[PDB]
This record gives sequence, C-alpha cells and structure tokens, in this order.
Amino acid sequence: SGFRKMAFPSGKVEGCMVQVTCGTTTLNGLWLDDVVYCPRHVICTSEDMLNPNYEDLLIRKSNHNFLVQAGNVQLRVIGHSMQNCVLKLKVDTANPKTPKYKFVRIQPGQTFSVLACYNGSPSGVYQCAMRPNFTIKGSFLNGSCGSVGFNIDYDCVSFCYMHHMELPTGVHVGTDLEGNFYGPFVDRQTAQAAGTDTTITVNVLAWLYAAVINGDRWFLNRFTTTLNDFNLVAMKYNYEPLTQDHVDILGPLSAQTGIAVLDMCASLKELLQNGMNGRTILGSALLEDEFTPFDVVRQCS
Amino acid sequence: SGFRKMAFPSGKVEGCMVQVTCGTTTLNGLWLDDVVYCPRHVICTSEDMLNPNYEDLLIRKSNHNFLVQAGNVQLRVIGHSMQNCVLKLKVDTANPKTPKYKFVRIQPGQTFSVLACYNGSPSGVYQCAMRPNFTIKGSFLNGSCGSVGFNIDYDCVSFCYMHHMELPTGVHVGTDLEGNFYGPFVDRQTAQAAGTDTTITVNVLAWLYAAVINGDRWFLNRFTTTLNDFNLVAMKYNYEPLTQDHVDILGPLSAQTGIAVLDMCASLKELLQNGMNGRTILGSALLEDEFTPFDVVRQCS
Ligand SMILES: *C(=N)[C@H](C[C@@H]1CCNC1=O)NC(=O)[C@@H]1[C@@H]2[C@H](CN1C(=O)[C@@H](NC(=O)C(F)(F)F)C(C)(C)C)C2(C)C
Ligand SMILES: *C(=N)[C@H](C[C@@H]1CCNC1=O)NC(=O)[C@@H]1[C@@H]2[C@H](CN1C(=O)[C@@H](NC(=O)C(F)(F)F)C(C)(C)C)C2(C)C
Repeated sequence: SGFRKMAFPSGKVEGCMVQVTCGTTTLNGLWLDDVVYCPRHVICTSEDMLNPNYEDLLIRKSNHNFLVQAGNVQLRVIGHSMQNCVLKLKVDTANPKTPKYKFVRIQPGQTFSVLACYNGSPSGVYQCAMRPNFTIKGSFLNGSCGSVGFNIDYDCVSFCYMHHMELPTGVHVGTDLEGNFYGPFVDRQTAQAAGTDTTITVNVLAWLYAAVINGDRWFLNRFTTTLNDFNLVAMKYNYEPLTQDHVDILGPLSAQTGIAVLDMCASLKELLQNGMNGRTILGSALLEDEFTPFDVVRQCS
Repeated sequence: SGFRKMAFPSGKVEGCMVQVTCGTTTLNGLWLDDVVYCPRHVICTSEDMLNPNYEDLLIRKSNHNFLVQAGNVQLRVIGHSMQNCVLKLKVDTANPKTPKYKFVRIQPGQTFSVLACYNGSPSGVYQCAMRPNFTIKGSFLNGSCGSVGFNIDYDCVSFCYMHHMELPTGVHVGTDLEGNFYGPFVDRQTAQAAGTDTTITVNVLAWLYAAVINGDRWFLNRFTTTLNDFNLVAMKYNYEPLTQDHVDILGPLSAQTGIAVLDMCASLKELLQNGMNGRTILGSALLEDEFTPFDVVRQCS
C-alpha cells in the first residue's frame, strides 16, 4: 500500500552520462555506443547565445575542440555532426555500460524520469509530465543541459528528452534525442512563451483510481454520466476532452477496482463543480494530473 | 531554477540488490562485499508471522536453505547469523559492484531515498522523511521488504533504512542496517500503533527559503520575532520546538537569501495563525515539512 511520485531506477542512464566542454562552455552528454549526444549550444559563447548561427559556429570547430570526459578518462573525438538542436560527437571508444535502448518522441500527457546532471555527474532523479503546452515543471540550474528524460521497460531505456532551456515562467523546455524541440521553441536567448496549458483529464481520473485503491473513497458518488455530458462540464475548468481512447486506456484500473470509467467521471464532475469542501485526496488539497494510467498500474497493482 | 522532491541517483544501490528466498518466502537483500543483509522474517511461513520465534526458526535452518540470486547467478551461502531483526548471509563471492559505504542511524526529521525492489529487481526511487513518530510515508507492496533507504555523499552510500512492515494507518516502518527498528515496533503480524506525529518546524522554514529563492515571496512580512515567542505560537499547531541548533543549521540559507531565520519565523507565525488565504507556496496549498535544510541547499544553491 501507499502512493508516491516515483522515478525509474536511474542506474542504466548514470553509466551514460559524460561532460562535454567546448571552449569555456560545459554541459552534459549522453554516451551510447561510440556517440555522445549533447545540446548544440555547447559551441556558443555567452555573447553568441542572444542570437546564434550554429552552422557558422560548428564549421569553425574541429574534433579536437571538444573535450569529452567519462569520469577521469578523456574520450578522443573522431567525428562530429549536428542533427537539428543536438550535437553528436563520434568517439574512439564505445561505452561498455551502454544499456539496451531506443529513442522515442513522447506525447503530451505522458510521463518520464529526469536524471539531473552537472559536469557529467548525476545529482538527482525526479518524475516529470510533458504538459499539453510542451513544457515540464523540472528543477534545473546552470550546466544541467544534456540531462535526459527517460522511461524503462524492464531492460530497455527509452530516452525521450534532453534539457535545453528555462522559460521566463519557470517551466523547462527541451528536445527529443534527435534534436527536435517539444513545442514552438528555438535554442536562442530570447523571450519565448509557451501556449495555454490544460489539465490532463485521463491522468486526474487515473489518480482518482489510485486514491480508491489506497482507501481514499469519500468522493465516490452513486451517479453515472455520459462521455459527452462529462466533457461539457469539464470544458469550463480547462480540462482537455476525454476521448474514447482515454476510456480504453483506463480499462485495467476500472477492471481492478470495479468502478466504471463513466462512474469515476461523475465523481470528478462533482469535484469540479462543488470542490473538495476542505477534504484532501491522497494527502493533496488540489486534483493531480501528473500520474498517467500506467504509472498508477505500476504501483497499485 | 525550479524546486522538486528529488531522489539520489540509485545506481550504486541497484548493483547491491539481490533476491533472498527461504522455503516459499521471497524478499530483497542488500549484497555488500561477501555478506547479504535481509529482514529476518524471510525464515517465516505465513502462519509463523502472527507470533514468531526467530531464534527457534533460524536454528532449524542451514546455509543451503537460503536461495540468494544476483541476476541469474545463485550465490552460495557459506554462513548465516542474525543481528537483531536482520539476517546476514555470508556468501562465497564478494560483490564486484560494491560501492564505498557506511551504515548510519538517521535522526527523526532527516530524509533519505528509498529504492523500492521486488524479487531483487529495483522498480523505483522516491524521497522519504523519518517522521518524529519513527514512520515513513512510502509506497510498498508485497515482497518489498529488504528495499533500502540511503543517502549519497559524493561517492559514499550511507544506508540508513531497510523496509520491514506497514502499519494499520498506511505508514511504513523499518530497521537500520544493524536490525534495530526505528520506533517501538516488533516484526510480528499484530496490531501496532505509532506515537503522535509532529510537524518538523526546521524543514518548513527550509522549504520557505526554497520558495523565496524560487520567486514565491508573498508570505514575506516586515516583522521579526524571538525564538521563544515563535515556539509558544507554534506549539498549538503541533510544531516541534525550534531549537538554537535548528537556527544554526538554517544559517547557509539565511546567508544566501538575506532573510534572517527569526524574520522567516515571523513569516511562518503569520501563516500559522492566519492561514494561506487561498494562495499557494511552491504550487502547494499546505505547508511542507519533508525537505531538510540540506535538501534545499542541494537544489537552490
Ligand atoms: C543549460 N545548461 C541551461 C539550463 C538553464 C540554466 C537555468 N535553468 C535552465 O534551464 N540552458 C541555458 O542557459 C539556455 C541556453 C541559452 C539561454 N538559456 C536559457 O535557458 C535561458 N532561457 C531562454 O532563453 C528562454 F526564455 F527562451 F527559454 C535563460 C534565460 C538562461 C534561462 C540558450 C542557448 C538558449
Ligand atoms: C515485506 N515484504 C512486507 C511489506 C508489507 C506488504 C504490504 N506493505 C508492506 O509494508 N512486510 C510484511 O508483510 C510484514 C511481515 C509480517 C506482517 N507484515 C506487515 O507489514 C503487516 N503489518 C503489521 O503486522 C503491522 F501492522 F504491525 F505493521 C501487514 C498487515 C501485512 C501490512 C511481518 C513479519 C511483520
């Protein structure tokens, strides 16, 4: 019993973290096989960052300009190329600690574990959700770029995120491991804004099943609702429309607890219009949308 | 920028997790050098657990009765002994992945990272605080016993906790890595109760410094207070007395932000008597006491 914001065991990813230094700039890199992946603003000076021309900056660099360090060992760079906003540095040594891996592009609403690094040294691990406006509510200081977001399926590490920037609102933005940003952001030091964020409805309902599995069941009411009547009520609260695909994903939890998805929508509909009346759910006073149905099935089954 | 409940990178501990099976019972073990540490109720049947005599159960066992598995490899047990509520099994192979380590007894109020395991396989990592009533608010299913709590000082793993039980209230109890329970609990399946829990005052103030470092500063008032006048007001809210030792520990944060500890106590005193008036601090609607001053200095400096 018990429900906690859990992160994946980061050990497989720790063995891949390297420190990439170019000129005076130092950030983190992901060393998988004979290639190191890192944000392309490692080739920037502080003056360059206000408006950089990464293609112009990179042509002026050679393999020896990049200082890659794996612990105390310096890895000799034998090739370099840029894929969108990521820089790939081929090295003479393949990582013996390289786990089984794939590079995926997560969808908004899905979660991942962030392994926060500084100087190629992991410092901490925490769980994040890719918001519908394509930002994450992380905790990143200077030098944290190149810290990656990942999920673990038994023995396979699916890397889905690489840290690049922090917005004026405090939220964090980054790319997939192919260099493509999540959201309409560019890697230049200029004022940038994220779109309107919405509440991930399927995650709130999944978190309500986790609450029932844990004995918190005061919000359970006797009514049912239609998917259409739930979406009209939830619309004014900035809740994304719950689709049939979301109802299908909620199946395993609904089968386990014996509470139909549409009966749980009627419970949430009351919580939306009437509030919590000073009560808490799973210790929290606010409804939570950062736990996906799979994250709930992971701990509560 | 950003403030998150962060856990230590669990990689060093993952390389120490083994699966200990005796008879039909299977739980986790911590393999450091040539010794495996595990809860002593691995030698119990389900009937034995209501009221066990572990000394009587263990004398009936020999080295071959214990099945220790490190991945696919079975470790041959060449010795066994019981230290309080932990069982130590000497093995013929010393763990090549054993990190630099020490065994510590944490104080109430301090935090640690829990690496949750099942069948000797790590499944997740999360941060816990040892409550003043000696319980933790974890998330443990069946077979999670032997999952350890730890802190990492650069390269040294200080193991401070091992999971044993879940109380009727939902909270979790365990021993240090010497077999001594935290709190007045016994490892038998009987109704057990934890004492009255209190609010860790020094952690609330540390979390208020993290909030100011992050731009959340609406609660900052113009007043100061004495340590004595703060403790009298906080007493009725079930806040533990803030001692001079706590004020000294809060020094680094107070120096960094430029807010005196006694000025932050006056801000908290207002929050205690007047409430939050519908406002949140660091996104939370309730005051938080699970982040120690060192946890704040870790991310916010
Ligand atoms: C990479 N190590 C840092 C991580 C930053 C440090 C503070 N928290 C973070 O997320 N990334 C940067 O410093 C990038 C980098 C130049 C500027 N920058 C930013 O994240 C800036 N933000 C933006 O420009 C904005 F608003 F568009 F997102 C900064 C003002 C420093 C927070 C480049 C090349 C984009
Ligand atoms: C070890 N793998 C489990 C972990 C349990 C499983 C559910 N969540 C947990 O923390 N530990 C046990 O099953 C121990 C074990 C017998 C009973 N037990 C308990 O934790 C029970 N609780 C208590 O007896 C109580 F209330 F005193 F804490 C249980 C009712 C199963 C939750 C022994 C030997 C104590």
